[PDB]
Amino acid sequence: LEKFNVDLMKKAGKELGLSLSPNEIGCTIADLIQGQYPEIDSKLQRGDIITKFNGDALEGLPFQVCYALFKGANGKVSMEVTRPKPGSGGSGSLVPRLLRRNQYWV
Repeated sequence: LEKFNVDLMKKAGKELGLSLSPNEIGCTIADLIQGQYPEIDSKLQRGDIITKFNGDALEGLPFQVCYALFKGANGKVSMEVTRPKPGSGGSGSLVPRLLRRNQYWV
């Protein structure tokens, strides 16, 4: 299980383009809208889980809190994402046949 930090300038929910999902250790990135942020595009990906956010362990906490801080982010946002082994996200994927990027964006 790899883990790195993603820091980017946050302007109250916008280019963050990183659809989060309900996880036990944090929020599994269900998706991300590339082109929104450079760092994110070069940092976040599909199949990771944000277990840390601005020096705040998102492990054990619900998703409501994560969605809130991620949505209430504004002024440099450093999120430690965990990229576990492959397996989930290949046949069914977290994002169904909704739209281009129809996802839960913060």
